[PDB]
Parts: sequence; structure tokens; C-alpha cells
Amino acid sequence: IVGGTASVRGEWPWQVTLHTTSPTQRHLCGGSIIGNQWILTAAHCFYGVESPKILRVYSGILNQAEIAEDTSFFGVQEIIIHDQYKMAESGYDIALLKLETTVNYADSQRPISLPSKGDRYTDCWVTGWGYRKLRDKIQNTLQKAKIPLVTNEECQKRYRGHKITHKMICAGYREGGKDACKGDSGGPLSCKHNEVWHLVGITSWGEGCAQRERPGVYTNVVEYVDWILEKTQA
Amino acid sequence: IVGGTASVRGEWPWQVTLHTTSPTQRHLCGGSIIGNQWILTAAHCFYGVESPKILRVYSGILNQAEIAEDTSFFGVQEIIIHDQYKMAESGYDIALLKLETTVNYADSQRPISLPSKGDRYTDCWVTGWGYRKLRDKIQNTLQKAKIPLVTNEECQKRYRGHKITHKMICAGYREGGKDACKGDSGGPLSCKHNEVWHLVGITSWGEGCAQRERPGVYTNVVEYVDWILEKTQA
Amino acid sequence: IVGGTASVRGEWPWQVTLHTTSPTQRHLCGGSIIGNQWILTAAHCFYGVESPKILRVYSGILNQAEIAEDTSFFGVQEIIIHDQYKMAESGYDIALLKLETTVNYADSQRPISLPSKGDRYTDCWVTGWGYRKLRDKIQNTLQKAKIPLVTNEECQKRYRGHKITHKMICAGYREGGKDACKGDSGGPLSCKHNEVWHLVGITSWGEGCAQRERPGVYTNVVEYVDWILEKTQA
Ligand SMILES: N=C(N)c1ccc2cc(C(=O)Nc3ccccc3)cc(Nc3ncccn3)c2c1
Ligand SMILES: N=C(N)c1ccc2cc(C(=O)Nc3ccccc3)cc(Nc3ncccn3)c2c1
Ligand SMILES: N=C(N)c1ccc2cc(C(=O)Nc3ccccc3)cc(Nc3ncccn3)c2c1
Repeated sequence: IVGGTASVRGEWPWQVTLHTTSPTQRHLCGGSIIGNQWILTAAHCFYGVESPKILRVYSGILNQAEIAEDTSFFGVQEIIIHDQYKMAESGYDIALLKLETTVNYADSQRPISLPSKGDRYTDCWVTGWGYRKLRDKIQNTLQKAKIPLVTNEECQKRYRGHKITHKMICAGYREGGKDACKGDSGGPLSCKHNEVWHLVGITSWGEGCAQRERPGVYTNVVEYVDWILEKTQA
Repeated sequence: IVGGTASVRGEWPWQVTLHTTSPTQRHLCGGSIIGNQWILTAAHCFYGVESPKILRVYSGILNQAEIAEDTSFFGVQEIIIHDQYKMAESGYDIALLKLETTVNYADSQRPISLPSKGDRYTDCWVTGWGYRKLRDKIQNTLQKAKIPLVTNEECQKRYRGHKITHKMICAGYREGGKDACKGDSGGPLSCKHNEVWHLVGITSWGEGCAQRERPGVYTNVVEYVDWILEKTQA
Repeated sequence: IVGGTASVRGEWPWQVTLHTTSPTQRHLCGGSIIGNQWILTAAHCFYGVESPKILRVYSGILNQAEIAEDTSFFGVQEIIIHDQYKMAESGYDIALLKLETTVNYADSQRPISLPSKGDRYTDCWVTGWGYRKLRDKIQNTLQKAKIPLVTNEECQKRYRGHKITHKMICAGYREGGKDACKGDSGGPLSCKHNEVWHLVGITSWGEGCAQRERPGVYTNVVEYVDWILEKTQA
């Protein structure tokens, strides 16, 4: 996250850090708890991941320093990537992780509500342990930044070489300065409406990070609520 | 219906009583007229029904005592159950009855409008001839009860062993006392908005009837308007 | 267009005139620029069209007199008709034309935004070079008429022999007098909302033109945004 600040412990209890253990353990992406056995994240996080055996999901984390070899984690039983996904910039950048065990909800870890088709937001935040600038490194403390949504027409003007579809949502300041970046991929764009937090977007792509006239692009979660229901069925 | 009152004759002209003639004739479920040849109802009503030949639809009824062997009815040519339906509690609880003859609309019998995707309600009523308590019997006079809708987040808290999906809608009072019950299955949850009645829900399931902190669960009809259009085509 | 007035040059820069060259060149239908290589129009325009080789799309036109044998046009590489389309009156009346070359946007020719599912209008206009009455001829100057939308319930009362679905939108005055007509087929029903023009409808059918109690029927474009995205993908 560029231009953000440190989060308060437990203020984004749906946020997870997804690690890979290959070659050595490191944070790979963000994600969101949406159900007792389910994390919603970005499909592009799984480039080159041939097996879910190398993944670990950590919930209830503020600082990456909390994660040691003796820290509990959730194993991943299955990676479900949208069957129309090819690459972040062409959309469908959404994936589910089915966990091996169920999350026990607590003040530190609980699910975020999915947006309602009926709500198709002025208090939106992007969170993560990603870079603070394009060439940087993973941050210890979960960062947060408040960013305004921009219309799809506005976003399209900023990305003339792309097709900004109704299955994408954009957020950014005209002058830049606050945005998601590498490593924030897969995490939430969370919006508070009528005192309830909604998972409105999934961090997906953008040209650089926090540049002027280059909003962040996110998967528009409401366009996938039918897909999420279909894929999370027994 | 628990905690309801007798309806005025003709005030719910889309409501039908669906009877089975097997082994002897009795009310089986409610339904709603949505087209000249079409009744919308719940799929769970058809457990063990192997043929539409045993069904009779009666329109324009207030009291079951109006139904005698000499009373006119509509035969059922076809039962169309949603192909994803398995059981009420897992959703897709929706079915169409294609009638053998067409309904001639009148002050006693006319169709209810389907909800618009654009309207994704404070004046909602559930109606039927079902039980007044869990272990009871079919009622003579069509009953009505005004019940507030509850959010899907609220409903989910009341049914922790279920998945309350966006394809379901819930309605009930926190203290209970008014609800649908056995025998109301398949009937409408009708909401009046901008002076027009909309078929918002279909009576589907609930734990007990009218219990405290146990809202009634209904099929969210707006999530099926595309299915209804597809299935009612020639 | 019945009861309209001449347009100002460039005030509907998404409007195109689609011509056929067979047997001799003439205006066939209207359409709307929605992308650099894409025109959205009505499927019924292509009755008897066996090849896209006979089509020519002209952009930036006010008067048909501007079109001469030396006027530039866009060739059509492919006609994509909705696979559920059979006839205008039963819906799915939508088609895409993939152009052979891309449109270079200018003050005279630019795309209209598609409606958002979130916007599911009081300033709606229908435009075209069609007839001014049922038995007439193509008009030289692009005509415009402001027409109010009517609800689908109201529209259904006016077309009792048809099924007015949620995939259709109607517009008209109770007393008639302003409407689209033959030759306006395929053109836009454009609505201005929050200072942005949205392509809300595609001119499709109606009984006569501008008759009392016979609104114009249009394809409800918002119900096709997923189809448009699917079909315009590489
Ligand atoms: N500005 C953003 N909102 C954003 C969000 C996520 C990103 C993820 C990657 C990303 O997935 N990075 C990546 C992953 C694997 C391998 C290589 C790069 C790359 C980004 N942008 C970028 N721009 C220019 C050059 C490099 N990166 C993002 C911007
Ligand atoms: N409270 C409700 N809104 C509701 C609505 C419909 C129902 C239909 C059946 C239903 O379909 N009953 C049934 C049908 C066939 C065979 C056996 C039972 C059963 C219900 N609840 C219930 N709860 C506990 C024990 C028994 N029933 C309902 C509640
Ligand atoms: N009133 C309208 N909004 C409307 C719009 C488009 C139409 C297109 C055709 C149309 O597609 N005409 C056509 C095309 C090819 C062959 C024959 C007729 C026919 C119409 N109406 C009509 N009504 C009665 C008798 C004839 N036409 C329309 C009304």
C-alpha cells in the first residue's frame, strides 16, 4: 500500500496473508475470509503454483513478525480459479481457496459480507502488506489507505489501451499518492455502508502504484456473487 | 399462517390453493398466478408427486369450504421444477405449474407482477391456508399476516447451521408470533410498493413456525426472473 | 421518427446509418457506436442479409445527402446476432457489427456508454432517419424526439397479445404523436442522467407508429451487458 498508515490490530478481521513455502516461506498475496472454509482472493496470485500443498493462510495477523515456524495456519485443500480467467488485465481475476480446516471466528478473525446486487460507496479502504512503491519489499505491519471509487467511464479514460469492464471497479485520487501495489494483490477493497463492511473489490492491477491519473483496478465482487455461490456448494 | 387474520374476499387475487386428489382430495400448497397459464410455487410441494394428473388448482377462493366436487378447477399439464433444486433448505425452491387451460382474469383472480431487478419493501404480507402452529391442520379461511423483511446478515445469525444465500429472503419479528407454517408452502410473500403488489418471495422453510429469532425463509423471486422467462417460453 | 425535429449536427455522435448496397444502395437501419470496432443494433435489421459484404456503416452523418459514392464508410467484418433471437416481437432483438477498421473518435463520432446494472430516466430521446408515418420514406435529416419511458406493466396493458418482458423497455405518450417508425430500427433510445448519455434501448418494434396507447418497444440494453462483453472479446 502506497501512502497508507498502520492498521489497528483486529480492525480488518477478514484480511488474511497467504504465504507460499516455496522455495522458502514468504508472503504471496492478500485475501479475505468469506466463509468458515473459504478465502476469496485474486487468480493472478497463483501464477506458477502447481499445488495447494505449498500454501499457508494466516488469519488474525497484524505484523508479519507474528508469523514464525511455530505459528498456526490453515492449509489449502483446493484452489478454484475462475474458468474464464487468463490474466489480471483482462478481468475474471478471482479465486477461492478452500481451506483444509474451518476458521473459528473471533474478534481477531471473522468473515466480511459480500455486496448485495441491490447495492449496485463513500468510505472505501484498501489494505495489505504490499510494497510502498513499485520497487520495494513486503511490509511488516498491515497498511490501510482510504481511496475514493472512480466511475468506470473515468477509469477507462486513464487506461486507453485496456477495456475497463463492468466486472472491474476502479479507485484512486486524480493526483495519485494512495493506492495498492505489488503484494496487496488478492486483498480486499472494503467499503462501510449502513454500519456494515462490504467486500466491494479484490486488488487486481494498475499501471505502477499511486501514480497521477492511474487508478487502481479491482475485481468487481458483486458481479461474481453467483459464481461464488456455485463454487462454494458441496 | 401463525398470528394472522382472515382475509377479505378477493384481496389476494393471485393466491391459489393447489390440491392433490391422492389418496383423497386435500389442500397441498399455495401458489401465485403469474400468467394466464402459469402458477409460481415451491418445488418442495412436489415431493412424491409422480404425475401432474393428481393436481387441481383452484383460483378465486377465500374459504376451502367453497371447494366441493362440483367446483371448477384448473388441471395441471406440466410441473417444472428448477433443475438445481434438491431441498428447500438449500435453495432453488421454485417451480412452475403449466395449466391445461387458461385463467380468465376477473376481480377474483388475476396475476401478480414479478419484482423488477431495478427494485433490488416495508409493506409485506404472507398469506395461506396453512397451519396456525406447528402441529395443526389446514385452515378454512385464507389467512394474512404483515411481516417485516430482515436482512440476509440478520437471517444468517438465526440459522447458523444453514447457508442463507442471496437467492433467499427472510421475514419475521425478533419476538416471533407471526409467520408462515406447514401448508403455506408455495404461496406468496407479497409486497406493496408505489401502489403495485410485487411477488417478492415464495414461502419455503423455517425452523418451527413463528418462533422467537427464527425468521421465515422464502425463495427470493427476483433472482429467478430470468429462469421464469426461459421456462415459460413456447 | 414521428413528431420529431431535425437534430443539430453532431449532437448524437454515436448514431450511425447502416446501408445495404443490394440491389442499389439505401439506408437499412440505425445503430450506435459502442466501441472502436463495434456497432450495437437490432437483429431484425438482418432479415435476408446473407453476407456482411453488402453492408456499409456511415458515422458522423446528419443528412443522408452527405452520403455519395465518394463518401468514406466502414465495412462490416462480422454480424453477431443473439443466438436466442427469432423475431423482434419475442425479444432478444440485438446484434453487433464488428467493423473491418476502427473508428477514429472525434467531435462527430464517438461511443455512447452502456447502462450500468446499478442504474436499473426522465430525459430520453429516440433518433433516426426512419419514416414520419407508417407508409412513408427515409428522411434526409436525422430526426429526434423526446419520449417518456412507460412501465412494463403499463406497456403490457397496451400489447395484450404479446409478452412484454423485463428484457424490453417501452416509451411513448398515452395520446401518441411521437415515436420511432420503420427505418429507425436498430438506433438508440438515449437517456441523459448525471450529465452522461446512456444507451438504454435499441429501437425494435411497435404496432403502427405513434398511435394512441401503443408505446414503442425497445430492447432493454442493460439486460445484455454481459452478452455484449462476451461477444466483443478477442
Ligand atoms: N497500482 C495497483 N493498484 C496495483 C495493484 C496490484 C498490482 C499487482 C502487480 C503484480 O501482480 N506484480 C507482479 C506479480 C508477479 C510477477 C511480476 C509482477 C503489479 C502491479 N503494477 C505494476 N505496474 C508496473 C510494473 C509492475 N507492476 C500492481 C498494481
Ligand atoms: N416457519 C416457516 N416460515 C415455515 C414455512 C414453511 C414450512 C414448511 C414445512 C414443510 O414443508 N413441512 C413438511 C412437508 C412435508 C413433509 C413434512 C413436513 C415445514 C416448516 N417448518 C417445520 N419446522 C419444524 C418441524 C417441521 N416443520 C415450515 C416452516
Ligand atoms: N412504433 C415503433 N416504435 C416501431 C419501431 C420499429 C418498427 C419496425 C418495423 C419493421 O421492422 N418494419 C418492417 C421491416 C421489414 C419488412 C417489413 C416491415 C415495423 C414497425 N411497425 C409496424 N406496425 C405495423 C405495420 C408495419 N410496421 C415498427 C414500429
